[PDB]
Amino acid sequence: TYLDNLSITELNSTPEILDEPEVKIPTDQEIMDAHKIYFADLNFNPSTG
Amino acid sequence: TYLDNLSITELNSTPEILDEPEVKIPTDQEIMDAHKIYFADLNFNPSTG
Repeated sequence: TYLDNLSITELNSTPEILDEPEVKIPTDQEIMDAHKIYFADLNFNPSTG
Repeated sequence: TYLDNLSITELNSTPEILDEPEVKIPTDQEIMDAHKIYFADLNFNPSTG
């Protein structure tokens, strides 16, 4: 076999993906339980313990 | 049916003047833990526990 006429041409614009608004927000749900310090607020009632 | 002597009297002298109504007083030395019911008097301080 032999062939003679060859061509490469451009036709369309392919859709290329731009969806990145800094996609990460570092939650890291282990340290949500890292508070461990708390303060109580009471009110005394007389004639009671 | 013949009884030649019989009577009633008044007996108003009442002998409420009596003996000693006081038995020998106890000391209760064995279990004077008979009062384990108690109440505590306390106060409360604000801004702390």
